[PDB]
Formats: sequence, C-alpha cells, structure tokens
Amino acid sequence: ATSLNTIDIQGDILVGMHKQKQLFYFFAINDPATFKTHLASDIAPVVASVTQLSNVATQPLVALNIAFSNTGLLALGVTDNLGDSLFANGQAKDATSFKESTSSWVPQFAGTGIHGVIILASDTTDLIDQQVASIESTFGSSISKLYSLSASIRPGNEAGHEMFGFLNGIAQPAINGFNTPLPGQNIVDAGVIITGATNDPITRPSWAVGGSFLAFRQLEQLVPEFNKYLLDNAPAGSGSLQARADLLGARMVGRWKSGAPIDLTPTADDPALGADAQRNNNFTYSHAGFDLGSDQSHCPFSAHIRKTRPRADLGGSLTPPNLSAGANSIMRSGIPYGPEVTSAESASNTTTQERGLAFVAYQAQLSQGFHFLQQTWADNANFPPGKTPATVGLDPIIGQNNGQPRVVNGLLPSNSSASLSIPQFVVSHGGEYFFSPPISAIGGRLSA
Ligand code: HEM
Repeated sequence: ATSLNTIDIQGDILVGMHKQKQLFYFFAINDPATFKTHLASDIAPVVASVTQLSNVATQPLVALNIAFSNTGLLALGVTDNLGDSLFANGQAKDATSFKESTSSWVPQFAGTGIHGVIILASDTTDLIDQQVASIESTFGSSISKLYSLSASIRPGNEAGHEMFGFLNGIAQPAINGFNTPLPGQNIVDAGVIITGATNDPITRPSWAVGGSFLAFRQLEQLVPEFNKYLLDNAPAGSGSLQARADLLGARMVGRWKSGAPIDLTPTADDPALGADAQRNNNFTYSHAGFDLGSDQSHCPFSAHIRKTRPRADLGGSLTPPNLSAGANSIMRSGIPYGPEVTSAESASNTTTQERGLAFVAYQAQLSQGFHFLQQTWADNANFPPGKTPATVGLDPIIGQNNGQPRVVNGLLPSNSSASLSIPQFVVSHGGEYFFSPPISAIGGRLSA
C-alpha cells in the first residue's frame, strides 16, 4: 500500500467538477514542442486537483482537467506501455465488443485523430469560452479543436437528473482511506480507480502513478420515445396511467426518478428516501424469506443498476454493505447534453434534436470497468448468473444487440417470466478512451 496523494490526482476523477456547465474540448496536437511548452506553462498550473475540489472554499471559477488518448501520448513522444490494451487500441476498435458499429459514431470519434480532451467546467458558458479563448491564444496553432460537446446540469427540479428524469450520480464506489463510506456503498482499494495506487495489480510507468483511464461516451437519449413506451406498456393497477408508467420506468432503472431504490420501496416512490444519501444506497438485493435466484418482486434482475453493480447477485454479504465485485467499480462523472425536450417533440412522441448523456467513467483497468459492465453484464442476456428464468435479458437502459430490439425479462411485477422487446432508448454516437495523468506528469513527463 502507498499513500493516496490527492494533491496530484485530477479532480474530476474522484470528486467531479460539480459545475452547472461543462465543455468537452477534443483536440489534436500540432507542433508538439510548442504544445509541450504551453502544456507546462498554461495548463498544468490550472488543472484542478482532488484536494482542491474536495474543499467547498476552493472550487475554482473554471475547473479544468485534461486527458490524452493513446495517439495523443504518441504525439507527445510518450511511447511507454501504460498497461491497458483497450486504451492503447482506442475505443473505435472496441466498438464491436458492445454490439454497436462505428458507422453510427460522430466521425471524429471513428478513428484515432483525437489526441486528448480538455474538460472545462464553470457555472457559466461565458467563463468556459474565455478559458478556451485563452488556451487557443497561448497555444496558438499547436492545439486544434477537432470536436466539442457542451453539457449542462438540467434546470429546476431536474437538477442532477439525467435526460430521462432520474436522479443520477447517487452511487459511486468509496475509496478506502479517502472516502467515508455511506450505508450500502461499496468500498474499494484506490487502485481500482487510480493507476498505481493501492492494490492496482498492473505495473505502470512511474510518471503515470496517480492517473486514471477516462471512458467517454456520447450517449443520445430518445426521451419522448421512452416516455411513450412507458405509458404504452404501463402495468395494470390502481394509480393514474402515469403513475403506472412511472413504476415501469423505475423497474427498468432500479430507482424511482427521485433516487429512491426500488429494492427498498418496490411499489411506490419515496421521495424522502431518494434524497437521503444515508439511506438511498443501503441495500444488497437480498431479502430474507425470498430466493435471490428467482425473486424479482423487489427489483428485476435486468434493472440497470442491478446489471452494473450486481451486489449480492455476485455473492458477499446479504446485509449491507455488500462488497462484491469491487474490482468492477467505476467512478462516474457524466453530465447531460443537448436541449431540453421541446413542446413539439413531446407532443409527437418523437425526437428531433439530439440530447443525452455525456458519459464519463474512470477506472484503472478499462477491461474491468466500463468495458466489462457494458459487454459482460449489460449486454449479456444470461447475467446475472444463477437466476430462474436463467435468461435475464438485456439492460433496458444501455443493453445493446446490434441495433435490434432488446429482450428484457422480469420487468413486470405481476409475472417475472413476462418478456418485453424494447427498442433502444439510448443510442451510442461513440467516444474515446483517454488517460487522465497525475498533475505532476502534465508539466513533467508529458511536457518533456
Ligand atoms: C444514457 C445512458 C445512461 C443513463 C440514462 C444512465 C442512468 C443511470 C441512473 C439513473 C442511475 C441510478 C442513479 C445513480 O446511482 O447514479 C445509474 C447508475 C449507474 N450507472 Fe448508468 N446510465 C447510463 C449509462 C451507463 C453506462 C454506459 C454504464 C456503464 C457501462 C453505467 C453504469 C452505471 C453504474 C455503475 C451505476 C451505479 C450502480 C450502483 O452502484 O448501484 N451507466 N445510471
């Protein structure tokens, strides 16, 4: 074990920027000697650390992080093996692992021309734009914007919710020795998330200790379509039609829109529970007097959060906290993008403008984190194992099968064997894998 030097870790990895507005600025490097001078003089000093973001008194006006793709490291003359084959090959080459094609991607992602991403976050877009203008002014032509994506916390009563309306960012792994765990939260070694930290089994280049791999995905959400699907398929029952539709949505996610976990409140929302971080994660999927292998009355086996953090489905403690599959944890720092749903789109139940989630996951091993969750769990009709019926189906939120409707089982409380064939509501437009270096490497090795 080694001490976690949070002064040297970029803040979005373990804290999140937590600003109203964010920009993902995807760049190429020209004239690398010039880029390097400015990386050291202009970027390194303003990169926000975990220590800095952990203190509410030291949030910067513009929170800035930076990460490099494999081709960006090579553009900087860094030929080292960072110890991650998925990172080295790039996300476009990994697309088929997720039963999608780069044919659907933003063209800039379907390749390896992108050398890095600057994440800028501030409470206004004006301040972000000023920082971009400063960067472009000082780097000059040594940096070139290839693509960018603007994102924002949603307005009003949807602040912190993603575009389908669900509170998001509730559940994260706790870093042992750094975070004070919340009830039900998994507790993991720092090296699950931070390269070269405690119990990261993969040897890293020395300069890379304190970094993390950033998996970025531009995930479009078909919000009018999702809403209409829930109404059209709402289970029979006592409430309004919309209340019954809401129940189906909650069964798909594993939480009500308020954040309340269905495992703890399976038939109705509990907004007070959803808001309470001391209670809203305090579950394992186990219930005394129920067979874990067949009981879907509390939460379907196919629910998004159950697919992505299986808890007792992969063994371990039946009482909280369940600590299973710690090595498959990811830190998420996603933020919604695009316009709110327009009046006409809602009325027609049809998407016209692109909106969704600018998905960001951090992990020390891409093969254990984002890639694993997507391929081995969400996209696997027989995961979790040991269930009856054994065919759980796909994750209804993110599960993919090469554009086909997804078979998703267990969603209907009245009959756990009932199956639904559900079109995608989330459409990948691609992304890239980056390495967010420790801050010391920015003006250090990467600028050398
Ligand atoms: C547009 C796409 C997505 C949407 C709308 C979505 C939405 C949500 C929501 C509403 C939650 C529950 C609240 C929370 O804990 O934050 C959640 C949790 C989670 N999501 Fe997703 N998500 C998306 C994509 C993904 C992807 C691509 C992955 C990984 C491959 C993923 C992994 C997770 C994980 C690990 C959790 C927490 C599970 C837990 O610890 O209980 N999500 N997501």
